[PDB]
Amino acid sequence: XTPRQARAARAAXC
Ligand SMILES: *Cc1cccc(-c2cccc(C*)c2)c1
Repeated sequence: XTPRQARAARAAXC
């Protein structure tokens, strides 16, 4: 994946 999940993952490095 969702818009949040994708950004959250990006912010973490996943
Ligand atoms: C595509 C996806 C599915 C589940 C969880 C995540 C995710 C979200 C935040 C951080 C990380 C490392 C992974 C992504």
